[PDB]
Amino acid sequence: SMEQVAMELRLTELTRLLRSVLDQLQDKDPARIFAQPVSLKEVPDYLDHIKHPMDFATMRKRLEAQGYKNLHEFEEDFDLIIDNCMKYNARDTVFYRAAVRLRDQGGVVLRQARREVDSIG
Repeated sequence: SMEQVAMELRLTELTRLLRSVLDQLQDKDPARIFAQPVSLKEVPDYLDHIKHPMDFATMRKRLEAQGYKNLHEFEEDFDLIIDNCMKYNARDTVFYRAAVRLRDQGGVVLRQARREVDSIG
């Protein structure tokens, strides 16, 4: 149908906006602490601690499959990255501190993305 196409065009545009948001959030992680999944070879017990692992490469694969329906789903995944880190790692670690900084700096980006998504529809 013509509607399914219109729908698909919106998703594609949402995907375009979310790709830009993702690049901006990932620039706030210059140390690349959150770039890839936590290695289960290097942290064999990780899944005993963290039930839903997440990282920026995993979000990108979902993004490019147009697997985010709305900003809320995307934000859920970004929040997993942060929240998993802040549980697994103690307060006095470079990892925990990196998550806090990513959260704080990402807020600005996500604030405007919500306004854009509502605005453009």
